[PDB]
Order: sequence, then C-alpha cells, then structure tokens
Amino acid sequence: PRLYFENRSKFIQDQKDKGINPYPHKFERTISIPEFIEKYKDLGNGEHLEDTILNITGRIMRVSASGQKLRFFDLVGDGEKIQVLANYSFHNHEKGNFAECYDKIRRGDIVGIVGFPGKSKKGELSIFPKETILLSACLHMLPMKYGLTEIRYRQRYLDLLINESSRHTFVTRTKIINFLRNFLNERGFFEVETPMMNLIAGNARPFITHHNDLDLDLYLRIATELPLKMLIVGGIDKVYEIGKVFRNEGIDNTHNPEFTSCEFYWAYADYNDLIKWSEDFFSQLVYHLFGTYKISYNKDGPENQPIEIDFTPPYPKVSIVEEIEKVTNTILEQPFDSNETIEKMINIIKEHKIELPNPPTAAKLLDQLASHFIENKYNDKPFFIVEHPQIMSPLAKYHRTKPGLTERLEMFICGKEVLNAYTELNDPFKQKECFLDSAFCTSLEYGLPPTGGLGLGIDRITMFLTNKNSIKDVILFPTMRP
Amino acid sequence: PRLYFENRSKFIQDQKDKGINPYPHKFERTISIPEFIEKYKDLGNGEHLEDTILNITGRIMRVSASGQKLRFFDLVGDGEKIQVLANYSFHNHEKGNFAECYDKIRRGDIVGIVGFPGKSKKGELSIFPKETILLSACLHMLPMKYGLTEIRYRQRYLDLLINESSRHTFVTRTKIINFLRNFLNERGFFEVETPMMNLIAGGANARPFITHHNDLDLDLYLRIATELPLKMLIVGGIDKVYEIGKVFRNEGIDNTHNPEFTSCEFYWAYADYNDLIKWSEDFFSQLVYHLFGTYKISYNKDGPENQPIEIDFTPPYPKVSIVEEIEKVTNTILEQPFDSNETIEKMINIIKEHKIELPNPPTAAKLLDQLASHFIENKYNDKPFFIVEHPQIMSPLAKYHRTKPGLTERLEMFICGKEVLNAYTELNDPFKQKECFLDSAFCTSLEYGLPPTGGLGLGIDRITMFLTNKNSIKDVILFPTMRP
Ligand SMILES: CC[C@H]1CCCN(C[C@H]2Cc3cc(O)cc(O)c3C(=O)O2)C1
Ligand SMILES: CC[C@H]1CCCN(C[C@H]2Cc3cc(O)cc(O)c3C(=O)O2)C1
Ligand SMILES: N[C@@H](CCCC[NH3+])C(=O)O
Ligand SMILES: N[C@@H](CCCC[NH3+])C(=O)O
Repeated sequence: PRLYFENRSKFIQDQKDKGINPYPHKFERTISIPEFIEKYKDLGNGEHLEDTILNITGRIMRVSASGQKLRFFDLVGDGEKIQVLANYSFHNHEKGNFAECYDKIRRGDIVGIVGFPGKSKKGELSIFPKETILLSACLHMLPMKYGLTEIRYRQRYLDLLINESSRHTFVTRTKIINFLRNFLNERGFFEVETPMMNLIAGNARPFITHHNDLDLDLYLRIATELPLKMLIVGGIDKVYEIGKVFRNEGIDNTHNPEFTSCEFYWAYADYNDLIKWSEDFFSQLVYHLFGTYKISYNKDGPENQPIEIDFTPPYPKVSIVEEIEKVTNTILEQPFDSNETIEKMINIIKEHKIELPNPPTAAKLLDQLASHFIENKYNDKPFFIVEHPQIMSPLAKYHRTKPGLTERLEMFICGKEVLNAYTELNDPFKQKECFLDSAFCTSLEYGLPPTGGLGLGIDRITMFLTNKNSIKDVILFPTMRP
Repeated sequence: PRLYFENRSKFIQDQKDKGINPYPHKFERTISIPEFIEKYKDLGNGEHLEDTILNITGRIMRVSASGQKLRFFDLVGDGEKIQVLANYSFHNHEKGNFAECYDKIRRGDIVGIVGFPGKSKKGELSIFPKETILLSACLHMLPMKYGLTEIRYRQRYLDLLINESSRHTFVTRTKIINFLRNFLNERGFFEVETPMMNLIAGGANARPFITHHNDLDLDLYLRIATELPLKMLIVGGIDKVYEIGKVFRNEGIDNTHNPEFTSCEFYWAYADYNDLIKWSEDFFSQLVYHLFGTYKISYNKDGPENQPIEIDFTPPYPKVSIVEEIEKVTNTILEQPFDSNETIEKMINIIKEHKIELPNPPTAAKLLDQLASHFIENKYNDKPFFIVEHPQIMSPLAKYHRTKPGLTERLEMFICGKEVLNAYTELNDPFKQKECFLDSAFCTSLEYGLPPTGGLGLGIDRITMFLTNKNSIKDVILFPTMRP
C-alpha cells in the first residue's frame, strides 16, 4: 500500500543518518548491459573471467532468495536484462558486511556494480559483484511484468519498465521517423521549420492562444501546408518538415489534439510522381522494419483474429465520385453544391442511414458518402482514393482532363487516412479564396512552379506498423484529464 | 508600378483565351541547375554538346536586349545560376515564331527549357534552347539585388530569391540541426516526442502561452521546456534520450528573443556536470570545424558597419563561477542564505551603485541573474565561457554541489554575452526537491528512482545566429513572428 513507500522513504533517511549517500553523484560505467552481453555471450558454462573487472549499472527487477552466501538479482538496462550473482567468496568485505549490503536492496533500485563477467554453472550469463552501491532507490513498489489498465498513459515510465512491448513500440516509432527523414534527405530534400502561431489557420477548429507582448490572438497551426508552398516560390524546390500540428477537435481512439505530421513539396513533379513516391516509401518502409511487405494487424483486438496487410506496390486507385455513383447507383450532377445534388446526396445519407454531417455541405456530404461506401471497402492492402472534386480540394490544382475534379490522392490503411497529396494549384486567378493567409495568396502571384506536395500522418502510420488499435499507444504522453 | 501586375494578369487571361495554358501541369525535367553546372562546368570555351538534349527548369532572373536573333537570359535554380543563350537559328520554328515565344518571357518567370549544354565563346556556361515553355508566370515586378528592409521577413520567398546570403544562412541552420541530430544519434541517444501542451509550466523561468481545449474543457499551457517529461523518460529506462522542437515563452520580442524558438535537450544517465562540460566543448568545436574548417570565426557583434570580434572555439573553454566573480568584481561578500534580507540588501545596493536595470520582481535569483548579466556575461567575447556553480536558489531542478554548500553543479555557456546553453547534473533525490514535499506526476516519477543523470539544453536559434554572422533573431527564423 502506501505503507511500503513510508518504509522505503525512512530507509533513505537511515542511510543519510548513517553517513551514506543513497543518491551519489557519479558512478563511472565502463560497459552497458547490452554491451556486456555481446562481449561475453559466448562464454562457457561456469567460466569466470575473475581478472577483468567491469563497472556496470542498471535497475533491479528481481531479488531472489537470501541465502547467506549466494545472492541472485536481475539487472535490467537499455531494454535488456542480465543476472547478478553476489557470492560471499567474491565479495569485498572491506567496504561493508555482505549480508548488510544486500538485504537493503529492494526490487526497483538503481544500483552500481563493480564485478567481473562470467556464466553460471546452470548456463545464465551473470555479472559477479565484488562491490554493490545504491545509486537511486525506488521508494514505491514496481508492478509485476504483467500488471499493466490505463496507468500506461499517465505513468509511462512504469509502462516502459514493465511491459517489453512498450519499448519496442517506441523504438520502431522513431525508426519510422528516422527512415522518413533519410528517405527525403537521400532524395535531395531540405528540412526546415515553419511557425506554429499565425493569424489564420490553413477542415479544423483552431487552438486560440494570446501573445502578451503583441496583444493579438494567434491560431495554433493545423497544417504546415501554406508556408512550405511559400518556400517553393522562394527557390527551395525540395522542402519538407516533420513537426506537431494541432486540431481542436474530438479525442478518441484515432484522434489526438496534437499529432505528428510530415509534409514535403516537390517542384516540377505532379500527381503521378506522388503515387510512385508513396508506393516506393511504404513498401521500403515496411521492408526496412520487417524484411517483408506483408504485415499482421489486429483490427478487432489481440483476443480476436488479425488481418493481413500486403504492402507490395502498386496499390489500387479508386475515384471517389465514380464509386459513390456506383455503390449507391446514383448520378450526381455538377456542380455538386447545387440545391438538387445536395438534396440527392442527403437522400442517400438517409436511405443508407448515415450520420448526416453538420452543416450539410456538398464537401461534407461527399466526404461522408465516401467514408461509408469507399473507405472501409479494402483493408487487406493499402489503396488510394483519387480525383476529389475541387469543392473538397481548395488548394489542389484542377484536374487536367475531367472537369470539376482535381489531381488529389488519399492513401488508406484499414479504412483510416494516413496520407494526403495532390498537384499543387499554382494559378492565383483560379484560387477564388484569394479573391487563407493573404501572404500566401500574394506569394502565388510571384509565380509558384508546378509542384506536388504530400502529407503524412506519422501517428496513424506507426499505429498500423506496431499492431496498435489506439493512438494513445504510439504517443509517449497523450493529453488527458487529471 | 502595379500596372506591371495588371498587364501581367491581363496577359495571363488572354493567353488562356488563345488556347494556351500559362500554368501547365507537368514538365519532365531531366537535370537540375546545380547538376547542370557540376556536369558541364569543365568545358571548352565555345564547345557545344550538340547531341545531348536536356530538359531543364528554373526561374528567369535577367532578360537582356530584345534582338531578334540572340536572346540572353539568367536562369537560376537551387541557389545557382546558368545563362540561357536562345539563338534564332537553333529554335524549332514548328512550335512557334522565335520572337513571339520569347517576348512573353519576363524576369521572374518559371520556364522549362529543352536544349543542349555548352559555353559561349566568351566563357560563360550556358544552355542553348530549341524551345522554351512558360511553367508559372511571375505577375509582380521583382526587386533588384539587395533591394530589401523588413519586407524580407514578411515575404521570405523574396529574400531567398534575391540575396544569396540568406539561402546560405538557412542551409547552415538545417546543417547545424542535422549535425546535432547525428551527433547524438552516433552516441546511442534516442530521439522522442514529448507533448507540447501540458497543464503546468516547468523547466525554466518564463511566462507560458495559454490555450483552451474545447472537448476537454481545460486550459493548457504551451511548454516552456521539455525538461520534465524527458527526465521521466530517463526513469522509464531510456538512458540516452533527447528531443528537438519548438518551445514557447510569452515574453518580449527583440534582437535575441522570439515568442517561439527551437530547443534541444538531451539527458544522459550516469553522467554529471563534468561529462557535460566535455560534451559541450567537443560538440561546439567539432560543429564549427565541420562547417568552416577552422575553430576561429568572426562575428559582427554590433552591426556590419562596426568592428567585429573573433570567437575562438578551440577547446577547452574558460570556467567562471557566478558567485565567485560577482564577489570579486564588486569587492563584496555575499554569503548564504542568498535570499536573506542582508544579502538581498547588499545585492540591491550594487544595483543602484552601478545604475543597473533592476529585475522585476527583485527576487534573490533574479537579482543574481541580473548581476551576472551585468558583471560576468559581457566579459569574454573572444571565446565561449561557462558560468559554473550556480546557487540552489536559481536551480530548483539541479542537484546540490558535491563539495560546495548552497550551490548546484550547473553550467551555462555564453557566446558574446548571450546564453546558448544550460546544463547541470539532475536532482535525483525527491526528498531534496523542495516543491515535491512543477507537476505531481514529475514528483512521483522521481520517487520510482531517477538514476544519476546529466541534462543539457541548447538554443538552436541563438547558435545559428553566431554561426551565420547574424545580429537579430528574425534573420535565422524563416517566418519570424511579427504584427501588421
Ligand atoms: C497532416 C497529415 C494528414 C494527412 C491525412 C491524414 N491526417 C490524419 C490526422 C487527422 C486527425 C484529425 C484530428 O482532429 C486529430 C488527429 O489526431 C488526427 C490524426 O491523428 O490524424 C494526417
Ligand atoms: C533552449 C532552452 C534555453 C537554453 C539556454 C539558452 N536559452 C536562450 C533562449 C532564451 C529565450 C527566451 C525567450 O523568451 C524567447 C526566446 O526566443 C529565447 C531564445 O531564443 O533563447 C534557451
Ligand atoms: N495539409 C494536408 C496535407 C498536405 C497536402 C498537400 N499540400 C493535410 O492536412 O492533409
Ligand atoms: N530545460 C532547461 C535546460 C536543460 C537543463 C538541464 N536539464 C532550460 O529550460 O533551460
């Protein structure tokens, strides 16, 4: 209970009163635990190198029987575990009594060990201490290795120490990001940094904050799209950024207020080049992590059967306007925001009984029509939704053959959007929103070269590559209410 | 005037009416301007590669005399420029008349050129078109060289297109961040992402940006530092963890302070102050040598018109204790407790005696920081120097000094009198943390055992300032924050 904390807290006072520093300043580690393994993992059983004295650190995760001559411990560090065999014969009695300097070590304590490598006669690789010091004691009681359950979200430090699956989840998350950064850097791109506080944000509700020195409300950025396109006008033909974006929307299993995004912009490249980029990226991404393009994902949870997602390119391409016109057997007349087609789309929303968006705009009705009849159609492999109407794509260049549409693409995994790209609209006259930042509109008048931009959802991508059902499991500290 | 813009807009709709698209969708270029230089720079004067047809792009930056046989253009791309030599003879007339297909081209136009490489007989490397197509027209009149002087901040695309000093400046900024990232990555460090919005301010001394989450009905503070969540990740087992990102302080705006700026904080288990001193000296010396080939650089401290100073980055760097030198330059004896009304009285009498701008509020920590900002920080301007052994009153999250009472094992590196580094060994005992009788989540994380850790913080925007020879913070940020 709280009793264990009260006992360990006053033990720290005892050692302080006995002239011992329970939190010493420096302990010179001469080898880490993973490095300890590789250097001595092929030693014989019972073979001791008693004449190679190491200095090792780590956390105690298991204390064994208190045999008054042999002590067994578990030293875990950097995600890997070794054994500690404290023998009275090998212990240095010059610094303290053997039984006295080991009965005080509880499970969870950070210790510093001076010893030599070797293997047990059983066959377990162990470090044999001649000297053991407490570096940082654990006042509370650590849970068992299967005791975590939303504590993993608030006390993430416990979740990283107890559940082995949690570390792997984040060792691969930053590997997905590092692979993405190298993928663009090796193709001649340019990582930059665009501001997060502006005067207008540019489908999102804005986080409003106030600057006290300037006395003006600033919108937290919802997308790094506009300032990156302004950098394309500036000459930076291949630019990207990987940072946090903000949505003041709802919180559920696949949405978070802040979330990691990546947007690159490619000069003189178009919609066809963006499809090839995503096919090359995701295929090599999952092959870099797994040695294969087919991955297993549990859409229904770990208790149920998983599905197989094949990442072998190419991926299916599906036009949104056509399949909405097929699965519903309807014909939508352009313009889609006419008072007749708007009513016709609402009629389909009420027949098939779907949550009608609020308010009923032709863009939201088309998006809602695609979210039910198209998105959750193909789950065993990623696919693109292509050629969105310009009523749904204000900054996407008009389609070069079919009127009313654009050259847009959205890739989905298990029916969730993880990618958004299109050929960038560069005509300032065809951009009617410019009669949006007025600084962006002015930058279009200075000449935006034919550009293709693409946006990636880092958190959702990491979810499906780690077999996770909730976005709270790919973020170290998800924002919640105390 | 703006009539140039009106005529270019009328020109661009008339071209649409004549059946031509002024903004085409895709042009398949097969070589970039830097590649064009790298491949054909070592050519003979007047030599033509008559059989290699290249498709090249770029922005037109100079339009010369409209002679009806030869046309000279300056085509720039990715910070480098080649010449365009359009000859009437070489022009494919089946696509249009030579004079008509080139009178439309204005300075600033993004064009796609199909031609062959070579040099003019005068020695200029050029591209010889046989057809040129407008990809994106520039409707406004572009300014001249160094025609910009705060328009360069509000229209950074103009600043990147005209003067090469800033494209070189921001390429150096990305190189500094890329070098730092690979510097930590090579040493087994682990880059993560901590939340940017939390519930309490913690890590430094500043004012936070306040925002409201609607569907959570809670007010969240924008993070002033990543110090608290990263130390929690040290307890989690990740012994070498760091993060690079933005941080927010609702303070003033001047030449060395910006509302949001880039920060980097790493935490290294089983390392203390000494290990961080060696880290700081090895990082800065290697970074400067990696960027310049020497450890000595020149910086214009107070403008490009005045005398600049030379900064030597050869390790090691001087170490200066804050209380030790505040006592020697003011020939006063300030002893502990520093927050006592006797020491506070003597410190504030030094403030009046030297006509010093008093801090607000004049706490023992802010009085001590202002005294160092007036008597120690503006000292060593020929070499970066460390401010060492700060009192515990100015360091709530720093471990007590192992041999000097009332102090912490803290270090602050200063370049030209401006703080660019903050580091100390981490206070790992929850009992000596006064606020943990900050967040209760960070206090509870300390209870579960924080190994002896050394943490450090870097001001990326201030570092790129002194390494790109810039005087203001607005010159190292792409889109600095400013009001209409
Ligand atoms: C920038 C790249 C985008 C491409 C398309 C896909 N989109 C996904 C984004 C949508 C979203 C909305 C929201 O209110 C909250 C969220 O946490 C998220 C989220 O986590 O993911 C990323
Ligand atoms: C990265 C964390 C600190 C380490 C030590 C150095 N310090 C310097 C920091 C101070 C500051 C305050 C402010 O309100 C606004 C600013 O733009 C800046 C700035 O750019 O630099 C950063
Ligand atoms: N800003 C888009 C991604 C980039 C689209 C291409 N400019 C989004 O929020 O999905
Ligand atoms: N977070 C500190 C810098 C790092 C201190 C050492 N952990 C700051 O705000 O300056």
